[PDB]
Amino acid sequence: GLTYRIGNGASVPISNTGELIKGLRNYGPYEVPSLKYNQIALIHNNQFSSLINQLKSQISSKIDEVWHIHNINISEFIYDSPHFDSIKSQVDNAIDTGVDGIMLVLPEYNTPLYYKLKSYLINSIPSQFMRYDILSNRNLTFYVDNLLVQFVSKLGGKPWILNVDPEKGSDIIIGTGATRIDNVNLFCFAMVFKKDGTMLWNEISPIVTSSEYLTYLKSTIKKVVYGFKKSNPDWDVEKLTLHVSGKRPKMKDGETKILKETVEELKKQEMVSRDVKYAILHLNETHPFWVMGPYEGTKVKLSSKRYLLTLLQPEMVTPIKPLSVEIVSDNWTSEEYYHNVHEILDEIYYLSKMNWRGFRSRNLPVTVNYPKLVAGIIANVNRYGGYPINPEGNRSLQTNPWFL
Amino acid sequence: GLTYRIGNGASVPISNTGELIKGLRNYGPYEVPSLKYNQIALIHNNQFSSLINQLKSQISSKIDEVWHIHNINISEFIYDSPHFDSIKSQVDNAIDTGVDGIMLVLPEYNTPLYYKLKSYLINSIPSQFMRYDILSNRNLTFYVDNLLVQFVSKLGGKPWILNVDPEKGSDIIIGTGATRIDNVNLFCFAMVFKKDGTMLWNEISPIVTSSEYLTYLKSTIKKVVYGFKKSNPDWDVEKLTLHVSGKRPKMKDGETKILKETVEELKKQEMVSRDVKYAILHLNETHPFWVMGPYEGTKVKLSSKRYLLTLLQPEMVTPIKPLSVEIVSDNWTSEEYYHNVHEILDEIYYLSKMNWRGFRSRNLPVTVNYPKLVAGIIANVNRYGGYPINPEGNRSLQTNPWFL
DNA sequence: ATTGTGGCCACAAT
DNA sequence: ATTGTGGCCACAAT
DNA sequence: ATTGTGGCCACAAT
DNA sequence: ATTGTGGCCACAAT
Ligand SMILES: [Cl-]
Ligand SMILES: [Cl-]
Ligand SMILES: [K+]
Ligand SMILES: [K+]
Ligand SMILES: [K+]
Ligand SMILES: [K+]
Ligand SMILES: [K+]
Ligand SMILES: [K+]
Ligand SMILES: [Mg+2]
Ligand SMILES: [Mg+2]
Ligand SMILES: [Mg+2]
Ligand SMILES: [Mg+2]
Ligand SMILES: [Mg+2]
Ligand SMILES: [Mg+2]
Repeated sequence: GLTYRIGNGASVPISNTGELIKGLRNYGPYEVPSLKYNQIALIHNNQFSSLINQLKSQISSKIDEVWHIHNINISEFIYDSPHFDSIKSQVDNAIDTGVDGIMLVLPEYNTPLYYKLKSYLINSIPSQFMRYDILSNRNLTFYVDNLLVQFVSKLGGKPWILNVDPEKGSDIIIGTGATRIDNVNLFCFAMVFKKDGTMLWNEISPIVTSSEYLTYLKSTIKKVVYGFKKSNPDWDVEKLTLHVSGKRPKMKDGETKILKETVEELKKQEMVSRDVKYAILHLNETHPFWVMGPYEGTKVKLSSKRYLLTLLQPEMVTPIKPLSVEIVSDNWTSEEYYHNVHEILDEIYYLSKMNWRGFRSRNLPVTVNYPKLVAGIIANVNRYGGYPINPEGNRSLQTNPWFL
Repeated sequence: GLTYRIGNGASVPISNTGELIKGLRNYGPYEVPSLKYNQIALIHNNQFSSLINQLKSQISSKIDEVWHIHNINISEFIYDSPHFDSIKSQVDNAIDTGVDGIMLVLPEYNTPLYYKLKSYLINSIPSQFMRYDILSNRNLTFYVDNLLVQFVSKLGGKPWILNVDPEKGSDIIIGTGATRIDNVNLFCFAMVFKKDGTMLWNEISPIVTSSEYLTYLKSTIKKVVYGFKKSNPDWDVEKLTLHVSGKRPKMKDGETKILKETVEELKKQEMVSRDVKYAILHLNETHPFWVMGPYEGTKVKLSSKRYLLTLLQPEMVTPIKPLSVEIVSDNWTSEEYYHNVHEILDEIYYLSKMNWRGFRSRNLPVTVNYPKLVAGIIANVNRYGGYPINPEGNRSLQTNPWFL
């Protein structure tokens, strides 16, 4: 069935990390990132460490041979103390020398230091953190293998995409919703994807109170569609799907009404086709269950509007991590309705196979999973007082997966 | 997998009515009923009717050739008016001539007449009603075929039993619970089954108010176990299962406590083994759902105590009629627990294939289905003021399936 | 912060 | 007394 | 009351 | 305007 497309027109089966890695070695990734400096900084507090040298050697050989990113050099910067100012001084030194990305090794668990540095780096340059105490207790081959999937993605590469039928499913899918920081505060998100799983544009609102949810939900979605349309001016959106998720205020009927108005306003503004066909879906992870005795791709109808996708967890007991899918609004005709239901459910299943955090599928649609990654950063940068992250006006933050 | 055992040691596959009927013709039913008079009365208001003659001819040939009940004669009794007294006069005339059962043809839908006559007959002799206006608009072959399954069962025959492994599952299963007549009144039931699906003994309480539920639940169960033990004095019950069902008062923790006490008291009275292993299960029909794309026998674990059986309903859309199964109490050890879970769930699935109302399986466990049939009669005999039905003291009502 | 899952066991909840 | 949760830790993944 | 399921369509609910 | 329910009726089952 489903396969991943990598470089040189090649495709590999899903659910098979060994063949995916061998495929990258033979054919390269779907897109090799183009870089300005062809230079990466490795920033650490372990000068002359054997492990650092082994780590550097695996990184340099896999970037060249697996990712096909040629002529890269790694420069080292040593910080003298595990504190914000000392590390930041080396980050700034690396940026001053001219680098495309920073790999930053921290000595231990340190939530405030990590989120202060991470928010600074996300606002500056693609970056990848590492924990020396963890790295020193891992199979280094598996560690670096998965590390590079997400670092190459942060550099703007595309490791692999979904091989999907171009005539089925949505022109774009917008993952949208809000995530709660606490009982009162939240932020809205809206992330535009192609049906092949690649993210085109992402927007998040400022942190606001629950009372401001519906205003900022509409404005955040409008902003992401504007950004998508400016960066993809020749994209005609004739089939549009919203995936709504996140722990957010319980205003279901009011929320659906606002989301419908938003699509209608975007139609009037000619940001999507005047004849766009669209559906607004709620995607909810529900309680896991176990088949005690082929649910890969299975679709369950609970009512005309309510469905369940039996996603496998990533005693002949088969673990299922089901996904609730509710159609809360659509402009489909009765004659096309069930055809479209099948297509949107298949689409959600294909999107569940897209994950650039590592080689192994998360078995969770990227339209739900990537906002969760974003929420983890925004919440903790707020909690530990780092540098605010707002992608507006910042093309790198609007188009690259800095949340991986 | 599962098969039905019929006469002469033969067995036929489940889910295949054509082979079940051919099997009865070749080998007979599992048990042919022994009768006193070898005489059935056909009571109707259509003397010299061609249809009545066709009906009589099919009945007489199928009783002999399909059911292997030999030397039966059918006598006719004509009532002159479709009213209780006129029909009852012919019922009494038939009983006076000496008959094993009565087949009674009514002209049309008539709920008060039907339940007054039915309650009289259930208190007198095995009986089978028919509607002339329906019979005159049916394939007579299919009509009589299924008619005789339940009439032979009412005469004490055993059409077929489940072929189950004698070393797996319960020694007896007690279907118990209560059914509401209305918001205030209810009656309790308790029905003892073998694991092959055959009913050994059944008891129902008088109609009482909800305030008296737990008292009569305990007494009704005790009464059915006493009756079972007197009629099966050599039965050792070392493995016991309760299937609790019915719309009844929401007293879940109080009900479970009473059911546990009841088993313990029966242990102390040596009505079951002192070392009996038992479980008390709640069986609930839940909302149907449809697989849009092998659930025959599939078991789903929701928690250590909560399960779902995906029973098939009796667009490649597969209809499921799931059955919730909750273990509310058991004395199993941790080492035997999941082995026993599998056995009780398989058992419930096998019991879902037992139905003597007709040839086609109801796909609902007989421990739930037969109490529902009983509830329909008791409620309506109360509502339309027929003759109360209380099986206590009446061996025919305690041991035969008069509710089919 | 490469990421995960799963066993253990103290403890909370009832 | 029984059931469920959470926090460390071991270790798997190709 | 052999029993079922499924289509239709009026109507209730919102 | 849309969604779901219920009551007749056609008809299937081997
Ligand atoms: Cl349906
Ligand atoms: Cl489990
Ligand atoms: K370049
Ligand atoms: K440089
Ligand atoms: K759902
Ligand atoms: K006899
Ligand atoms: K006689
Ligand atoms: K259950
Ligand atoms: Mg608002
Ligand atoms: Mg369709
Ligand atoms: Mg990451
Ligand atoms: Mg009581
Ligand atoms: Mg076991
Ligand atoms: Mg009947």
